[PDB]
Formats: sequence, structure tokens, C-alpha cells
Amino acid sequence: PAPHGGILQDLIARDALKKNELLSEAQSSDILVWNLTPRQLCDIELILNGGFSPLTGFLNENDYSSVVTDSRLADGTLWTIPITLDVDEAFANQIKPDTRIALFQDDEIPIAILTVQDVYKPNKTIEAEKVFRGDPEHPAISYLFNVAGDYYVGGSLEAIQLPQHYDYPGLRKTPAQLRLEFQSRQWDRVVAFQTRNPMHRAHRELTVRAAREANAKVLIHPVVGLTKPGDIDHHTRVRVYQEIIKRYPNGIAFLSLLPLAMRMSGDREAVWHAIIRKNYGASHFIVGRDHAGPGKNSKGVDFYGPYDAQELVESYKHELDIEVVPFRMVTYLPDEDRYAPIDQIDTTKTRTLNISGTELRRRLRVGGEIPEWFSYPEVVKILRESNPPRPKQGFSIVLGNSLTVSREQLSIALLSTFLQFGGGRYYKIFEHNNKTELLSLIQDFIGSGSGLIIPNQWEDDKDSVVGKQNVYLLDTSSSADIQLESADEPISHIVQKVVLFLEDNGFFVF
Amino acid sequence: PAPHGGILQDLIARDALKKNELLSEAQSSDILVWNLTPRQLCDIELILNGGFSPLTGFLNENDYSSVVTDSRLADGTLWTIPITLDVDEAFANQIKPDTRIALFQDDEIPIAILTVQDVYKPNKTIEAEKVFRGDPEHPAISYLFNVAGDYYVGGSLEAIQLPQHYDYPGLRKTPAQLRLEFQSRQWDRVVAFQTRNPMHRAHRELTVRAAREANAKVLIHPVVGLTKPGDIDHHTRVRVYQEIIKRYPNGIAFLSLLPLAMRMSGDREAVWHAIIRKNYGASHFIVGRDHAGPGKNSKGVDFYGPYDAQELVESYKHELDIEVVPFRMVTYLPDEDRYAPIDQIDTTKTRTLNISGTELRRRLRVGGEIPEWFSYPEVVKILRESNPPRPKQGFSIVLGNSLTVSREQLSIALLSTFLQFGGGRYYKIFEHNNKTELLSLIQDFIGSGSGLIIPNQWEDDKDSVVGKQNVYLLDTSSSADIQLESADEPISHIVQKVVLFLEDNGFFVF
Amino acid sequence: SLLPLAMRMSGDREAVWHAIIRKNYGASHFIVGRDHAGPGKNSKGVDFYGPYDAQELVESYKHELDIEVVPFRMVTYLPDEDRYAPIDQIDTTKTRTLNISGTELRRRLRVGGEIPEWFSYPEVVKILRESNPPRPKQGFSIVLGNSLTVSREQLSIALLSTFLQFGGGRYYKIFEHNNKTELLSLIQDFIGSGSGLIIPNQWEDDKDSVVGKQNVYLLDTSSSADIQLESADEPISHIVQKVVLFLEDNGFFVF
Ligand SMILES: [Ca+2]
Ligand SMILES: [Ca+2]
Ligand SMILES: [Ca+2]
Ligand SMILES: [Ca+2]
Ligand SMILES: [Ca+2]
Ligand SMILES: [Ca+2]
Ligand SMILES: [Ca+2]
Ligand SMILES: [Ca+2]
Ligand SMILES: [Mg+2]
Ligand SMILES: [Mg+2]
Ligand code: NA
Ligand code: NA
Ligand code: NA
Ligand code: NA
Ligand code: NA
Ligand code: NA
Ligand code: NA
Repeated sequence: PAPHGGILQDLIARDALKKNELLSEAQSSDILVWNLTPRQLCDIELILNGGFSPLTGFLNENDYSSVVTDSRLADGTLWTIPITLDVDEAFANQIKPDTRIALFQDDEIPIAILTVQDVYKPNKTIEAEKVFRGDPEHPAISYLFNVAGDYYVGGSLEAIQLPQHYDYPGLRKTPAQLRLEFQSRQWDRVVAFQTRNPMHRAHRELTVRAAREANAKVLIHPVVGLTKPGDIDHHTRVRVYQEIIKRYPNGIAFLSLLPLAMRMSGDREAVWHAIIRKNYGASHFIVGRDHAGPGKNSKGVDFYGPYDAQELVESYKHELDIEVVPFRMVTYLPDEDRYAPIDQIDTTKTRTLNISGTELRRRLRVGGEIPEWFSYPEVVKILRESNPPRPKQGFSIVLGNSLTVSREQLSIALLSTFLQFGGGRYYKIFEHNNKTELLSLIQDFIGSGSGLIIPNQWEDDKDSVVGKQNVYLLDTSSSADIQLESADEPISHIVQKVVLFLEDNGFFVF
Repeated sequence: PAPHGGILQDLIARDALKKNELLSEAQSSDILVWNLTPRQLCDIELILNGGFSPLTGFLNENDYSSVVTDSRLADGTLWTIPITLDVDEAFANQIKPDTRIALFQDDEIPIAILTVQDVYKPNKTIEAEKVFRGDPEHPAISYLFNVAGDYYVGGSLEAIQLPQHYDYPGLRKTPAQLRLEFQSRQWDRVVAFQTRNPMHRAHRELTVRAAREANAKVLIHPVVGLTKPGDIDHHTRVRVYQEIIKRYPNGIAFLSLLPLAMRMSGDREAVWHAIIRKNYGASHFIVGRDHAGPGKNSKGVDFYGPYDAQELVESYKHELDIEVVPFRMVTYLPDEDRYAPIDQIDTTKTRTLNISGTELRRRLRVGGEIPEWFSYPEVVKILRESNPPRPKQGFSIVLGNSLTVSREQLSIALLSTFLQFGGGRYYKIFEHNNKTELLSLIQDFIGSGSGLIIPNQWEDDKDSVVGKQNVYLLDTSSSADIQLESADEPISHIVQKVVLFLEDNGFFVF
Repeated sequence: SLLPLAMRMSGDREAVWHAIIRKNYGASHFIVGRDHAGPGKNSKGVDFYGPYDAQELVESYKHELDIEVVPFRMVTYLPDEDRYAPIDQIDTTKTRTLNISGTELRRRLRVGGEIPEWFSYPEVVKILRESNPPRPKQGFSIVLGNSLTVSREQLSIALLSTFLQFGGGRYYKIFEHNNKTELLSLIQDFIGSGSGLIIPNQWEDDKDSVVGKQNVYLLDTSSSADIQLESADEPISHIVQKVVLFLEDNGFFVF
């Protein structure tokens, strides 16, 4: 269907003949520069390539306010997620309306020139409540307060070039490009599938049934910008998509990556996804259970109800101009060797099997088997590689502050001991000297599968620098992972405690 | 047989009742301390545990000189390798005869008290020529000049404790201990096998035949102190020995580790090995082809003739007091599915197969198959782990000084590109800032299998800090591993050059 | 169909006889092979019959045998073509051919080695391996020679305890025959059963015939001993080693 607002605002194409001129202005000595944050790069790419039609810049306060309370742009155009350029006070003060500023990437690549319409300090409590529902634990609110700038700069954009990406150049289709790809194949009915996760047999099955019921071709449009915190990296995920797309019948599916920065804003985001896919050329879209929802908070309560998304999108059905296909999740029937829509089988009368994310995570952590009815083997092989089991995981042993035995000798004892065991893990007694440049290397070593022995703890005002994954404290204190019987426990006893701890946790296997 | 000189100089046992007294003296405030170098720890352990009977300390000049020219101690006792305590001038000056000094390990563990008999500056050109044959490339001469102190301190030793080791506590038998292990099994004929390498089927076969011909039990006595430069680490090797010892018929073999510091001094060392094994309780010993020889020098010439060792040991036969079993190397006969002594088959009349070290190294580098007739599978599995093939090897790409493209962008491009590929290798753009504390981490990352992208070169006065294995220079210069067409070559072209280079070299496999 | 014939291995005469016999059983044709029904060569390595005596003799009686004799066209395997072809059709020096002699087949079976499907069908090879197991599965006997002055009761006990350490499932027995025929005749049955027997003393020479000599080894100082002792009073532990390593060299034990 036609782009939201009727026109594809592909600013790259619009400004093609001003590229040199704009590029030269961006590189002028007198122009004020702003370095785009990683989320802003995600947003500006979608504005510049028309992914966010009718947007043609970051929202000024007039539009922003309507989006916050009315879920629309001041002109009444449905638009549920505010896209603004958040800056700090120091920069906001240097700019006034009509000021033209340059937006760079990595402090070296000019992306666009923004003509300032306004500068304002939004009430983040209202946005937090109105747009994201108010739970301080909602990733969007966390970002809203802890990362986002306190001042929004609204203004019209002029394009120099889209944010630079060196990976998957072939798959990052812009709206215009994707539309031409469909057009060259004569596809005029396309159902799009959103995801920020690996795809298993069930996803393959459900998307194909969608294709069959909507009489449409399939578009697997995964998000590769910012997704939920803790999600699997997009490189791993792209590898999985590239693998699963080969499992569809020839000529029925197309894989294209979307550099979107999700807010995990549930029902509002679901609407936004529909609009965005319409701009990219899809005729149909599937909205899932708790679509774009971040789940439950600490108190175990739902950030959104499982059907809020589908209900909200349905309420805007008459103006979305993109058909929404009903979400029919499928489950595996052992006794019939097939998948079937969950709404068609009687739980208490028919056998069904499925592997929850929690269980999948466990199996991967212990190197256990994962059945082909759940996920294709080539897909599982990829997941095991990016997330190796414990015998292949790195780790660190931190000699606590309470230790009175010789740190130099205990570290040497641990090294010599670990080195006896096989498995190929690399070991290092690592001294950081409380230097940040060294502390930041700890998780890289662990990520590399290495075993580090750290002679002493770093200062508390440095915790933030070190990731806590697979990092274990050896100390007399109660908060120690490997508790010492006493501060002067004999080195050989300590060594045993560590070895058996690592064994119990799967790092060593004999 | 009886220890060389007639008495096992086990100083640990001799001084058992002075341990507290000696320990207290070593920890006195006024006593002069010397930190033992890694080779001296190897030597003192063998002196203290009687491994070097009749030695009871480091050689004074009187004995040392006789060993250098006469191959004997001043009393006429056969002794071919000088064992001295080499120190720098600053320390030598602080000591005079009768001075009692303490010998520590790791600057914290007291090993012994040495009563200085003399202090002298040896003519290292004579020792180099007389003891090690004079080739400046002989590892012993290299050490003699580049590492060893210029002053020898001769003196009698009193034991506090043997050098601390936390790995393989069970297998490091002292002479007295090994002798009791043989005695408890009623073994009175034992043939010992020396090695600083992995053991393959041929070694298993030849040692068993030795046992059969000498009517003796087998002692696999591998060196785990210092061996030849470039040798496989002893942890890997011990794993292999522990594995192969299980392939002998029950009750025929015993595995014990020897903390010797080899000099790779060919025929002289061969004699020394015989003496040492006699002290440890062996009745027989096998002297191999080019036994304890370092091979050929740069000009491709032999450091020693292949039979110098066997000939020298044979010339001392009447006073060694340990039988030397003839070395009968075996080779595999495909057509008969068996190994047979090489001196029994006609090369041109019978089929024989064998895998040279060079070829073994290749197969391991490319992950190729290695047949069970060559080495037991459990042994090969261990070698593959410590020395993984290229797809599992780490590496570094150094952005040369000639580069005029943006280093920050080229590094980012390489990262994003590498991250597309699968395989689980971990990647890092690593900035060392010419800091030693960071440069020394490069090979640890590579040893961990990681891929590092280094934005700029380090200063030449730092080369020594970084190992050169799997480190590749991207530069316009001729000495670059990955040569740029020009200093400003487009980033995408450079990326391709690197990817294809790494592929050609096996790091990436598609 | 099985024929309860008692062959005489009488070469060409027997070949004729086989033709007659098959005619009686109803065959219209018969193949006479190379050295058909021949026993091979004698000690001096000379042929009991010429390779074509049989075919020639049968051919000379062709007009009265009343059964057609089909020419014998032996086939060989062509690796490069994955097929068998008549040996009389290929040029030895121009075309690759593979084949496994009886001697080699026997070896492979004795050592448990692989035998390729181009030579014999796997189900056929499985059967041959069962009736003729490789050395690790073969029985054997160790006879303590008459020259031994060490204690026979202790050496036998030492050997037993030692063998019992090793795995593999072979059953062991210190077997006393007391020169009784009823016991001596059981030796090869035990060996045929895969068992390992330790025999404390030799039987009288007028009894040799009763015991098969397969896998029976003499431990003695004499020159004709399979496992030669350094001396009659060699220490028991040394003797044990000599035996273990001998059995290993010969494939009975594998570690
Ligand atoms: Ca703030
Ligand atoms: Ca719920
Ligand atoms: Ca205490
Ligand atoms: Ca010097
Ligand atoms: Ca040579
Ligand atoms: Ca240029
Ligand atoms: Ca013949
Ligand atoms: Ca005697
Ligand atoms: Mg882009
Ligand atoms: Mg020690
Ligand atoms: Na429409
Ligand atoms: Na999904
Ligand atoms: Na709700
Ligand atoms: Na002696
Ligand atoms: Na060797
Ligand atoms: Na020579
Ligand atoms: Na003839």
C-alpha cells in the first residue's frame, strides 16, 4: 500500500543533488556539530530512508505533545512513538531556532543537517506514564531517564547519507529498495514478520501458514538496531535467519533487515511496527501475543496484557491501511509428527511438546541435546557457537580482600592446577591494578573462553566497568561465591574449593 | 644400582632436623638473599633431592674447571655438565667466601642456605667451546651469554625444601621415592626412557621391546623442567604420557616426571642423563639417535653427529654403572599391520609408513586426519586441543603506519565484517597505546583464539614485548603480510584483502 | 544342494569323477577349474598336478561324459571400474586389478583386519570371523617345560593372577592332565573355546599325538621352546614377563 501519509519521504533520494553541498556545509568550520547516540542513528536511518513516513525530521514540541497524549502528529496522522533528538543542556543552550547544525556518526561521518525549529525540555514523567505506561522498570523509561538527553531539539532533516554499516550490505534494504525487490518478483501481497529473536520451526511454520491464508509472499523483517536488553546479538541472529530462510519453499520468502531501535513499547509499538512495515511495502503484518512487550517487572507483573497489542492495532484498523493477519501460534504433535495451530488441539486429549526459552537456555548452557522438531539443526549449531556450553565458557576467580594467604602463591597454585586439566581453555593470572583500561578487558577474556585468576579486588567505584558474568569472588565474606572457611585457610584447601566449585558449575568436566 | 659416588645425597632427608633452624636463618633480617632463576630452580631441585649425586651444592671453580676440560669433578668422578649458581656483578660483590646466603623462590619461598666457598667470573668462551661445542646458536651458548649471570658462586647447600610445584604432586618422585616405588613392586631391573616430546605408537613399541630384551620393567621419565625452545608445554605432554602409560601391559610401566633443565648438550648431556637415571634407581637406560641434541643450525649443519651420544656413553661404559640398551627405532609396516625394528626391514622391498614432525605439525595446523597406526586417538585428541587448527586459532591485524584512511573506520569495518562469519571466534579492536601492560596481553588474546584488530603500530623499542605468532601487518611496505595497493586504498577494498588473506591462511572457512 | 562326497583330492581323475557324479545328480553342465580337485604342491614346492591336467583330461573324455563342460573363466576386480571382469580380458600391465590371496585372507582374519566388500560380501566375512576369531579372541596354552626348577605351583599361580588382570573376557585355567588321555584330549577343546590354559608340566612323548599343537606354547630352557627361559631357575616374575610379552607380540593380548 501507499506510504503512511501518502508519500515515501526518502530524503536520501530527495536530496541527492545537494549531497556535495550539504556534505561541504557539514564540514564547515563554523557549523555546530552533534554526535548521534546509537539510538539516534537507528532513528535517523528510518527517518532519512522514509521508514518513518511522514516524518521528515525529529519531532518538535507541537507534534511530540500530540504523539504523547493523542497518539498522533499535530495534523492528526496516527503516530504512536515519539522520535526526538535528545541532547544535554550544554548543547541545547548553544542553539536557537533556524540554527542549522550537523549530525555526525562516530565523530567523523556526516549524516545530515538539521534545521532547528525548536529546543525544549520535556516533562519525562508524563512521557514515561503516557507513552510507556509508567513502570520505572520499563526499558524505555530506564533509557528515558538514565540515557536520553533532557532537551529535545525539533527540526527538519536534509540527508547526506544513511548511518554507515559494513556488515550485511546486501540485506539492509531501504523502503524504496524493498518495494523494487517485491515489484521485480511481481509480489503484490506480502505478509511481514517482526522479530528480535532466533526463529525456530514454529516460527517457520506459522509464517508459511500466514502466507497460505493471506495468499501472500513472506517477508522476514528482523530488527537489527536496538532490541530488548539481553537479546541475542544480531550477527548470531542474522546467521540464523539466513539459515532458516532456506527452509521455505523456493520463491515464497524474502529476508530484509530493519535497523529499528525498539522501545519495547508493547501496543503502541505494535501500531508503529504496522506503520513502518506499510512504508517498507508490506500489505499484511502479524501482531503477536504481547507483541513488542518487555514481559513482567520484578513484582512479576505484566508490563502489558498479552492482547493489548492486537486490540490496539485492531482499533486503528480502518486507518492503518495494512491488513493484520491473526496470530495463530503452532505447537508440535509428537504422535502425528506435525505442527498444528494451538487453537485447534485439546491440551487434555492430545500430546504436545515444546521447549521454553528458559529450558532452551539450560540445554545450551549444559551442552544438552535439542530436538529437530523444535529447531533445525543448522540453526541450533549456530546458537551453540555464539553461546557455548560451560566446558567452553570463560570465567574469572577474584581473590577477595579478606585473604591473608600469599596472593602471589595462591594465584600460581590455581594456574598450575588449572593447567593440568584438558579442554584447551587458556589461563591467565590477570593484574588490573585498578586501571580501567585493564578492567574493561576482563569480559573480553571471558568472552574468549579464557580463565582468569585475579590476585586482588578492584575498587567499588569501578564495579560498573566490569561485567559480572562468570565472575566469582573467593572470600570469607557471606557474599562470596566461593566461601573460604577462614582468611588463612591453607592454599591447597583453597585450590580444592575452587576446582570443585568450577566442576559443580560445569566449567570443568572429567 | 648405587647412586653415582656411592651415596644418595638426599639433602632434604639429611637436613630434616635443621629445617626450622635453616628456615629461621633464611628469614633473618641480616642474611643476604638471592632469588633463584627458573633454570636454577631446576638444578637445585636435582641437587637437593640427590638427583645429582654426588653433587651437594653448586660447583666451585676447582670442580667446574675439571668438568669443563676433563668432564670430571676434581676428585675424578665422571660429571659432564657444569652446574653453577650464575649471578650478576652487583650481587657477586656483596659476597665473600664463608658467607652464608639464602636461596629463595618467587622472592617469598626459602629453598636453601648456601655457604659460599668461592666467587668467580668464568671465561664463557671456553665453557661455550669445551662444554657445548662452540656454535653461537646452541641453546646452551645462547643462554650462557644472554641469560646466565657472569659470576659463578660455588658452595655447599643445606636444604629447607624443594622448589614448590602445585601441579602433578603425585608424579614428581624424588630419587629416594622412586627407588621405594620400585622396591615395593619388587622391580630390580628397570629401563628408563628420556623424552621432551609427545610419545606416539613407535615410542610405546620401542620401550616395550626394550623391556622385553632387557628383562626389565619400564620407567617413562619425561623432562618437565626446561627442555628445548619451541617444545610442547609439559602440561600437554604430561597429559599425553598419562594417556599412553595406560597402553602398556598392566604392571610393566611406571610414569615419573623429572624436573631437569636440559642444556640440549648432546653427547655430554646423554652421559649426564645416564648418571641421573642411575641416581633415580634405573638399572638400564636407552640413549637415542642425536640424544639430547638440538638438531641443525642455520647453515643446516648438525650440532652433533647422530651417534656421538651413543659413542660417548659407550666409552664411559665401564664406570657408568648403568646398562645402556641399544636404540632400535621401529617403523610401521602397512602390509603386516605391525611395527618392526627399522634395522630389520629392506626399505626397497618392504612398505613402511611414518609421519615426520613437520607433517604432523601441518596436519594439526589444518585439522587433518592423523592415523591410529601413528599415534593413539586419545593422544591425538590431546595434541589437537593444545594446538588447535587455524579455524580455531586467534590472530591480530595491525593497521600499519602507512595508512592514510581513517583508522577508526577501517577497524570498525573489519570488526563488523568478521562478526558476520560464524565459528565462535571472539573479536576485539585493541588499543595498546604503546603501553607494555597492554602489549603483553596481545598473545594471551591470540592464545585464547581471539581475533584482534589493532588500529596502530607500537614503537620498535617494544617489539620484544609482543610475540610475533599469528600477528599480521597491513601496510603499503614490502615487509607487510597483507600488502596495500596504496596508503589511501578504499576501506572496502582493504577489508576484502584482509578477509581473503585470512581465508587463504585458514582462519576462516566457508 | 550339499554333496556328501569324500574327496580324494585326486586332481584330473577326480575332476572326471565329479563330472560323472554331477551328471547323475541331474546337471547338464559343469565347470572344471584350474588345478580342479588338486591338493596343491608338496614339500619340495612341486605341483601335485599341472594346473590344466584336469581340464585336459575331462576334455579327452568329452565324447562319452554326456555332460557339457563350461570353460573356466576366472574373474578379477577392477578398482577403477568398480566391477569384475574375466582375467583373460584384461592387460595386467595397462589395467589395475586387486585380489586377496588365501594367505592374506588368513592373515587379516588372524589379526582382525578389514576385508573389503569388493572381495567378499560382509555377511559372508562376518561368518568367517566367527568360526575363525582373531588372536585377541583365541585360546592358547602355556606348558611349563621339564627344565623348570622354580616352583611349578607358584609359577602357575603367578601366571593366572597376572592374566586375570587383563581384560577381554578370556577364561583361564591351570590345567593338570596327569598324563591321562581323557584330560589331554580336552586341551584343544578349551583352546577352541577361546580359553587360556596354564599347564604345570609336560605330558609323556607317547601322548603327543593326543594333543593338537595349535596355539600350544612350550616355556623351557631348551632351544625348541617357544618361550625360551634364560635359565632353569629364572625368577618367577621375570618368567611371567617373558610370557606376557610373548603373548602380546603374538596378538593374544591387546592393551
Ligand atoms: Ca536527566
Ligand atoms: Ca501474563
Ligand atoms: Ca590462623
Ligand atoms: Ca654477560
Ligand atoms: Ca644429520
Ligand atoms: Ca589518492
Ligand atoms: Ca604351479
Ligand atoms: Ca641359580
Ligand atoms: Mg545504514
Ligand atoms: Mg619440587
Ligand atoms: Na491503500
Ligand atoms: Na518470535
Ligand atoms: Na490490558
Ligand atoms: Na653397581
Ligand atoms: Na622421543
Ligand atoms: Na661426530
Ligand atoms: Na601335466
